[PDB]
Amino acid sequence: GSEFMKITISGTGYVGLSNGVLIAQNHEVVALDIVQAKVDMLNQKISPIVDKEIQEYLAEKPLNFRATTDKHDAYRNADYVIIATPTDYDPKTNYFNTSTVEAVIRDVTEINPNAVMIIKSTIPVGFTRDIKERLGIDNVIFSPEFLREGRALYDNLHPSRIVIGERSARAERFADLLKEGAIKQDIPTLFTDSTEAEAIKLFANTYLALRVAYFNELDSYAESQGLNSKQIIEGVCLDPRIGNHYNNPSFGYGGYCLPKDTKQLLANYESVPNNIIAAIVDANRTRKDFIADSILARKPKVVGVYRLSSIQGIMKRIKAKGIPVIIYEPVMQEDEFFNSRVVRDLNAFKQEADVIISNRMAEELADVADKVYTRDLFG
Amino acid sequence: GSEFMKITISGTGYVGLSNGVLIAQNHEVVALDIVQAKVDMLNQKISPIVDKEIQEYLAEKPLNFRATTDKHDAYRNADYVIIATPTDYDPKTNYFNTSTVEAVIRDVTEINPNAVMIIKSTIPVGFTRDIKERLGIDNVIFSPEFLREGRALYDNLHPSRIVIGERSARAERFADLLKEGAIKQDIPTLFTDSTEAEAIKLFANTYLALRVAYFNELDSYAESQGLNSKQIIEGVCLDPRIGNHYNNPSFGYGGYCLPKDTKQLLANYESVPNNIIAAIVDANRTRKDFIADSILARKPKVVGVYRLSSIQGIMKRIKAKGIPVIIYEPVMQEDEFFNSRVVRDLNAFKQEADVIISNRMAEELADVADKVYTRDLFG
Repeated sequence: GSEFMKITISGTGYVGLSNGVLIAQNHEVVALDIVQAKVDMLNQKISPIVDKEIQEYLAEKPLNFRATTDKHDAYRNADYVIIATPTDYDPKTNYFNTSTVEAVIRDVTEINPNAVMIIKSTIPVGFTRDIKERLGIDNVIFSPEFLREGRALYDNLHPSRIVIGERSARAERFADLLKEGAIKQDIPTLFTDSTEAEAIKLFANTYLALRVAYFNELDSYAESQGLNSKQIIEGVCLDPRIGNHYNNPSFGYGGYCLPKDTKQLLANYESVPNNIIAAIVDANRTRKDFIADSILARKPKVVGVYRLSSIQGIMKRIKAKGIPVIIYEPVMQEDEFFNSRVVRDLNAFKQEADVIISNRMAEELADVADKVYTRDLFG
Repeated sequence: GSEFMKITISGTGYVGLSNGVLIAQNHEVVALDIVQAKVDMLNQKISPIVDKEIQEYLAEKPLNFRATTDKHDAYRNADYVIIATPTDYDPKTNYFNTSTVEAVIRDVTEINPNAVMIIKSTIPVGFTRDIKERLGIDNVIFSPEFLREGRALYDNLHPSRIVIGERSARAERFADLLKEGAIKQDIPTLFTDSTEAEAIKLFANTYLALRVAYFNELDSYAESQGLNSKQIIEGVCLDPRIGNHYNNPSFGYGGYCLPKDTKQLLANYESVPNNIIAAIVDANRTRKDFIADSILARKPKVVGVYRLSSIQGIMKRIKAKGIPVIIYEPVMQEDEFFNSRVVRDLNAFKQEADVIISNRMAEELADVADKVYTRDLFG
């Protein structure tokens, strides 16, 4: 009887907490965290992370939810344990650090070997099949998370889809828990085998990077041929097989996931003949070179950056010519960024900057649009 | 008064005829063709091409439509002349043959210099701006056609969008004629400058080839890693920013347009730094090598092809090893195809073929599925 289940969350970042609040609406949830201070705020119904819906739900809804720093208390009697501890992939060494996930698997296997673990942390392709065989256990299943930090609970209440990397009754029972707490009805739900589930996000994220890189190359062509990029892009994207989003020219795809995931996938293609996977990584370098070359042809003595991640690679190329960069970014409280000077006064910024670069056009820049370079079209 | 206009169509293939029938529903249309026999069937309301809606409209609706082999009769007093004569791009020489279009432009400029010409034939990027300057004329505008042969009138009655490569009142007046005859309401309509309009289809078609090549590389990876490709693809495509069509693995993108358009665009990128555009062309060669290598590892003495265009590149690679290929394709009335033997008997085909390859799985192949190799998932 799923109605009487206990679900434990191990890791209280946005993924763990989102899943915990979602499920606690209808079931008993216990969140384990190593930091006593976070357990205290949670038990006082205060969210330790910035997320509107999570704070609203914890303070205003009757959730059968509590936290603890105690492992035995957290895991015992758990039907499912959702693992959402920190992990990190480093492209330079091709090293994926999964130590927090393996430590949790260790603890649960010792404390409650009957619990079914659902890993939501990001792990390498093949991780789950491998750890099951290494430890001689079977109670571990991977399920990707498609949440955006800052709208994590919102995304679990309105998910694109639910994917559980096991084809069985207990996987179907866990998918039911996720849909029961959701606001969206009829959520597409897919059951796959293990390694296939772990590859979905890399292929999905790499496709998005590909799309951005493609529209960026279309933009490189338009600039070099003196054409209106927006006219071409809008005409192309009115084809419904292509669609009209994720098509805004930029200085390169960036953010915390695409650069790393594209490289992670390329590393997984080590012995698979391919041209597109490798080109998606190379394309971003080529685009930043093009953007930097276009700015440098203007012969600036100083380049100003209006607001602050691909623009960092543009800064790097400019500073390699001995050209200083000044930055205007109020959100930044630092004195410098990658050694370059943050300027608080906006009117001095416009005066000194021979070329102002930005991933978005802006109202205040109108007066100096003649020296503003942005390829943004739809921001 | 658009209500009293005359529109002439020069070229009666599916694009010319589709536009002519569409417009003749509300206006006077005259179709010029050089072949007297086609003018006769048209005047007898018989369609010279295979297209259900065109034949239905010509035989059953009261269209103010007639044909003629006479140029003076066709062009005089025309407000617009739609040019839809044959053109062809050859990737090997990078030669785009636009002679039929230039001959029409010549004739109209002589016979009725006030007519506004709308080119619907496919032409090279920059063609219209160039011909206007070369001839010292201004009455030529390009508008892409997004029609599928066989559903050409259907596609003009339900278009994805309308793009006219001129931003002016007379371009808006011509777009109105296309929407007036359409069944679909609210058709997205975009007015661009000339060269931008001519680039839309190359970029759109190349994006589709890119998408097919990407899912094909995902499939290469799945096969080589022993994974279920459908599980990964369905999980990826449930992301609404990616969507779920144009994602069926194959032996390579093919057809009459993608192979040529990808190469045509790559040629246009001669002096523009890029990695994706070039990789889209290379990716197809790499995919066919992978597919052929997978078939050859099975050590077939004879490879059978079940139904018949990327599979042609697979045939080529197989025959290069001295391995004969036999083909089962009823639609083909030829004795051979690229020198290989067409077999009419289906049961002999299954007996001789050590490996049966096909871009689609089939009912009759169930009994020999153990030796059938197709990467199709959604056909």
